[PDB]
Amino acid sequence: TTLTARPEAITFDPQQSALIVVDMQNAYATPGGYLDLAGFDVSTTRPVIANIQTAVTAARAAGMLIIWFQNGWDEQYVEAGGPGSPNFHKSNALKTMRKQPQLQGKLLAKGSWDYQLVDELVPQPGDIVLPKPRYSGFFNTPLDSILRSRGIRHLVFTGIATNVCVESTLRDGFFLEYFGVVLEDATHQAGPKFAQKAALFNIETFFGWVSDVETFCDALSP
Amino acid sequence: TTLTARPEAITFDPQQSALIVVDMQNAYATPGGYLDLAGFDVSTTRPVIANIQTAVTAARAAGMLIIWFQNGWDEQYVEAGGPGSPNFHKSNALKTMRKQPQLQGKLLAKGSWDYQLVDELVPQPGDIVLPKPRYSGFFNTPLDSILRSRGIRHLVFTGIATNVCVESTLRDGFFLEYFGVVLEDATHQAGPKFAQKAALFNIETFFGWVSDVETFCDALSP
Ligand SMILES: NC(=O)NCCC(=O)O
Repeated sequence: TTLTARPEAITFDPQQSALIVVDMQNAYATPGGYLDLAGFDVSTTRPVIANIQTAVTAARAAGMLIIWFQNGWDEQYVEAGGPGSPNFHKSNALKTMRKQPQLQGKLLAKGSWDYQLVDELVPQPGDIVLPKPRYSGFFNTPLDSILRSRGIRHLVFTGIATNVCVESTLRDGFFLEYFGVVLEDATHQAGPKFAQKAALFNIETFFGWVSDVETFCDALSP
Repeated sequence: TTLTARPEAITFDPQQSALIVVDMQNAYATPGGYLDLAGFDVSTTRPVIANIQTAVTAARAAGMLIIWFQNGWDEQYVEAGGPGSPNFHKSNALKTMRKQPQLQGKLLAKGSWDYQLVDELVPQPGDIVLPKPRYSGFFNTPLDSILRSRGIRHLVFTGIATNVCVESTLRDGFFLEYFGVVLEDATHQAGPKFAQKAALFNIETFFGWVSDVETFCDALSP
């Protein structure tokens, strides 16, 4: 399949490709979730959910593996690292709970509403649902092994946040020799709008390719 | 030692830290080098070079290990990966040489002027000079081993490009549990100025800390 993209069109085989849905949890996409409580704007993520539903339907019907990521930790945050880990000091979820103690245990905690995939996005049999303890899906996980075991070399990225978990996973994919394509209208940034523009610029210019959901779905039709 | 930084000050032991000078080669810093020929603005790097000189002098006097990265490949580009590698398709150096065959074998080529560190920056005995074949200094290199062997947990980053090799190495450092600081006035982006602002925003907000050369040097002065 040829897929129109920036900076140029690319070729991939859907049977040797994977659609990655990054962290489409209430924490990242739903009012009252972690990102909203931490002061990030989540008022614009509703269209992202619908676009991911469309991309997922197309990808699955074309024989692409669907991988869903859930970012987060045990309710006691052992998996987040203690003060000896930079994640303890950088995590805005941990920072939010140190500021608002009534939140403690509620954000990015396995078994919590915050941690669940949003109600609209339901993994199907044959999909893979992967937890991850840090922003990049390629550290501390079996993601690379899962992809290699299926001979997958092309990754189609969707999800939140474009500049954080999405871009980090795509960048690390590039260093592991994966060809990464981000569907720009199926992503949303954490931060001001320039963080979306800059993430896509960095991907298009240095690390991978940028397309969109409709173009992706049209390319998969045959 | 305390280092004033954004979003807050951090503490570290300079003798358990490293100053990383990312890719201060003519390719990235000098008119007529790779980035300039590829269409990126390199006209404002003279203050970056001077500031890196100041930071290196302070770090070495404080007992901090200095690591210099040189990015590039053999002059036949075997190390850049063939058409089976995304690096072959993304590399702007390779793209430039495809358009300009006069430059074939010169950009980012070991032994060449483009690959040499800029004239002003001269590694000293005791420093480590590390070649790397991809943007991130943590993939395909002994960098992690070098740092662990010395018990180093804090990395102070300088160099080019802020949004590419610098940020990628810092992000990967974070995933390997290193505490990363970038000295903003000792870096320069590849792309429009929004790429500098966004790289610093992503680092400060999610991955590490942002400081500057004079603050860094004053922290080491005791
Ligand atoms: N911004 C940047 O690091 N470009 C280098 C990419 C290449 O190796 O061609």
